[PDB]
Amino acid sequence: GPNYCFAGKTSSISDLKEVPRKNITLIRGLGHGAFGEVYEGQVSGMSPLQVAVKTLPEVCSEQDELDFLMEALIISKFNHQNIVRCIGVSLQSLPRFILLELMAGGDLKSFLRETRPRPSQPSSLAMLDLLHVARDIACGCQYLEENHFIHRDIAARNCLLTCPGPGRVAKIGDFGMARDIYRGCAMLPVKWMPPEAFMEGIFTSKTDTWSFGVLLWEIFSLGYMPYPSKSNQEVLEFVTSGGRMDPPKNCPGPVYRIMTQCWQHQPEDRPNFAIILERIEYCTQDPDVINTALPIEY
Ligand SMILES: CN1CCN(c2ccc(C(=O)Nc3n[nH]c4ccc(Cc5cc(F)cc(F)c5)cc34)c(NC3CCOCC3)c2)CC1
Repeated sequence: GPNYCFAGKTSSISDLKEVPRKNITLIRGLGHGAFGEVYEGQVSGMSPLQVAVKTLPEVCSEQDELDFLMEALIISKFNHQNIVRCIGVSLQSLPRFILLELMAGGDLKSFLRETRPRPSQPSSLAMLDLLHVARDIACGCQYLEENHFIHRDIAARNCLLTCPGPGRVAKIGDFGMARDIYRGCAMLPVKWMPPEAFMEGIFTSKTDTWSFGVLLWEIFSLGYMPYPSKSNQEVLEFVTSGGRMDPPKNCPGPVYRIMTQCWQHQPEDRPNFAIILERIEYCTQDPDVINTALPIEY
């Protein structure tokens, strides 16, 4: 049985909150992908608690088994409002379950794509909504940084929202990349990686800073793919040459500046998450920033 260490503390399968299987009802499928397989569920104490349920295939390898356990351990040890909570697990029944905080808004990438301003709904999103999401994720990233946990895959695809409408809170919802390393390839998130990451292969919280800058571009572009028209190798060469993305359409200069400082070639020239947060908050208070209209997609 493997042990997991976070914030100087060691835990194992024993420390996970096993919820009796009979207390868990699957309500509906939500979807599947690189994150695994997710359902809406209910937990009763006998008003039940609405949750998300990630499942482990019954037909699976033993590394698969150990992956699932590790994912459970990693999430259960995080304690932050901008990281999805783990309600508990159900590993003593088959198929195995991890019970997570339900995020009714789905993944951030799809939300931004779906909620683009249009002639029919020309004010579905405003700059302040984008800045609030950015702040939400920076806050989760600051927690990770101060706890010396390197995420390694900060991207819109790995972020979730509490709800579609006003008052949505964005949260880090996937830790698969971090789980894999705790245990180059075509699946590597190259377009989110700093130049030194392909090179001497050393990751720091400043490598997360780089990725956060790319996330920021994703947010302000309303969900576009980074480096449009470039392949992984092309991006890699472009980025290490000093090349950087243009601002997303209608991006205020102050917001773009946060991106460009996140993409400084030298790691020590890049802001930590406390500085990123300060800059986002300043942007949030500047009327010329927040009064800037997002583009209408025709
Ligand atoms: C109109 N939209 C239709 C889709 N709808 C939703 C709502 C919720 C989810 C979803 O799985 N939510 C999760 N809640 N908690 C999770 C924990 C964990 C996870 C896993 C996870 C984490 C992450 F960071 C990103 C993900 F995509 C999935 C999810 C939840 C959801 N999931 C989809 C995500 C895209 O792939 C298909 C399913 C969709 C939003 C409304």
